[PDB]
Amino acid sequence: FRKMAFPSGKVEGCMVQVTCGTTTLNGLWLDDVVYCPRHVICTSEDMLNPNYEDLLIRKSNHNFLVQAGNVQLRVIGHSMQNCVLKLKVDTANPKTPKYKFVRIQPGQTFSVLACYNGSPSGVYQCAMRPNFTIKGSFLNGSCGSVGFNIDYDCVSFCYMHHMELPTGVHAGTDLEGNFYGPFVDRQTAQAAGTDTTITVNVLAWLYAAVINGDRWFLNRFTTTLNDFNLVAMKYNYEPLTQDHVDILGPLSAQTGIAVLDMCASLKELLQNGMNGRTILGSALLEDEFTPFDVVRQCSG
Amino acid sequence: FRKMAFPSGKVEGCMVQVTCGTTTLNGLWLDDVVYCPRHVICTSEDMLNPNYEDLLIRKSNHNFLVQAGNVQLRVIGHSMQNCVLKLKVDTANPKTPKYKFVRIQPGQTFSVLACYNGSPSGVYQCAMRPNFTIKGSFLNGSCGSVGFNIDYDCVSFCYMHHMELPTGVHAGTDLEGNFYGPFVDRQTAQAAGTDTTITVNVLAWLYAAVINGDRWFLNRFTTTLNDFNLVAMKYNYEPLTQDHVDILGPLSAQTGIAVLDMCASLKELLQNGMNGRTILGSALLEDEFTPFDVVRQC
Ligand SMILES: *[C@@H](O)[C@H](C[C@@H]1CCNC1=O)NC(=O)[C@H](CC(C)C)NC(=O)OCC(C)(C)Oc1ccc(F)cc1
Repeated sequence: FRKMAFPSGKVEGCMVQVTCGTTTLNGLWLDDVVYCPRHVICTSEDMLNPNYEDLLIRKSNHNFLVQAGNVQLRVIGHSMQNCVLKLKVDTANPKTPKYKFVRIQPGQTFSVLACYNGSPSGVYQCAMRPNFTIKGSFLNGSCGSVGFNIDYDCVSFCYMHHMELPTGVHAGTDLEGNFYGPFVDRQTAQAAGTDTTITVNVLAWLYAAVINGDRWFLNRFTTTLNDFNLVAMKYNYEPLTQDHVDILGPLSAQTGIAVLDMCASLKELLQNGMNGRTILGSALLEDEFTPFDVVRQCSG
Repeated sequence: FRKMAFPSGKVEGCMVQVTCGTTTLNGLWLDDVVYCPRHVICTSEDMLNPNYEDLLIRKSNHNFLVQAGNVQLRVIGHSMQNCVLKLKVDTANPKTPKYKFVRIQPGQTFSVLACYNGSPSGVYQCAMRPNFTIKGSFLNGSCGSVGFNIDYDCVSFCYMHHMELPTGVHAGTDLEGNFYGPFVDRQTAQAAGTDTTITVNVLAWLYAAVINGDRWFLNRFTTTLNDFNLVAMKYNYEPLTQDHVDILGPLSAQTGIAVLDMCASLKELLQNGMNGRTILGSALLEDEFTPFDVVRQC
């Protein structure tokens, strides 16, 4: 198994650059609106505790330089929605895909199109950690790069990049501008919650192992969801939700292994360790493949 | 540190579907030519010992169905170049990027756009193994998916997918239709030569781990180039050349760790192991990042 990103072309066709003064970051051009992080209006002096509302009142449409490549897009309105700026432009993007804005849950994966100056540089798969950070590869100038999933013709945008935390992990918002996690767009001291292991994804991984014939860890027992959750927390695993149980449905049906029976197998692995054994050729349990990722690869 | 693929849009706009009889795979549509694996012209009974020139002379332009989305492209000509079929169509692709065809060297990396029925499905980074296989993720119908690198505006196509081996690794050709490795496009179980580990890439990745503040594997020892290479060969690592040392200069400068010092750290890891420890998340030494890959992402 490997991290596989979605093809990025439908998102590449939406990337632009947005500049205020000397600050350039990326924006997302859909129909006649460009979405970008509101901290584009900050000077270095405003970043420690910006008054975004006061900073925005000082701005006019003609202060925003929006470019697709070297071609300027004229701004005809502006507004702030939580931590994102929305710039109305006079041209509808002809490459606008079918799209929606979604707010994902921890554990869910998405593709990131890393961009600098409106130009895409790379694409890679990210997992939203339970502490609402991602382990991106984001340099200066990457803000406004987005994360997405593609289903049929439809791009679901779920992430827009805003900042790096002291530990090197990354934080951002959904496309309505609401941060994931307890972070704020100020250049202040912020730390992530201690991270935990994404249980639903480990279970997906165990299902993948079973599909591929590697099933030594299956046992004759079961558990309740509550009993499993109380044990899992003692090993720094996330508790399962009802939604987690539901999204394991398809893999449970494909293997005939009830979700709670797999939980009992995982509980035994946590309590007894691997005893020098491997699963899918690894003594480490993987937690960045979702149930959908596993189906995406195993079955095509 | 993240494996990062090139943005795939310039290649997505070239993918089409090619069908012959009951066989469907992907093709690459550049200007007015579609490139695809020639085994699309095979049936079940053909796959075992296909005399491709014989099978092809018995085909007409009209036996080839090419679809770009919902639109059928009329084939007005065909030819074979090694293991690739070239179908001339009456329409030019306006989305054809600036491109070239290159043959890559073992140890080099590229992005794969995996496709099914002419539709892009996923993108990921691969390395050409020293034994000329690739560790891909390819399923039924993935043939004709391509691998590529992008430099500025220019797409360098280096790989077209043809087959899976019994071990689960993959084999294919350059865009001139010559296989990488000793493989043949017949429906037989084929083994590769013994694989080895790409040493210059492991060193690049260790330098990456250091840059990201991870240096538990470092040491004060050093080694000569020849003595390192003796140990490498013993562990089925590829030789490290002076060109490789030179190529690693920038990473050496940035971290202030001489290449041969990092060679001494790798030698220790080979002889002793990781003793449970991990490097950049991995229990294993990673060898599919090139020096250029590490830099580009730093
Ligand atoms: C694309 O047409 C397809 C891609 C394969 C399918 C699954 N994963 C892939 O990468 N190519 C082939 O199926 C290829 C066609 C030949 C004409 C070159 N053959 C192939 O990949 O065979 C797979 C294999 C596992 C080797 O199956 C076996 C065939 C014969 C045997 F004796 C034993 C196994």
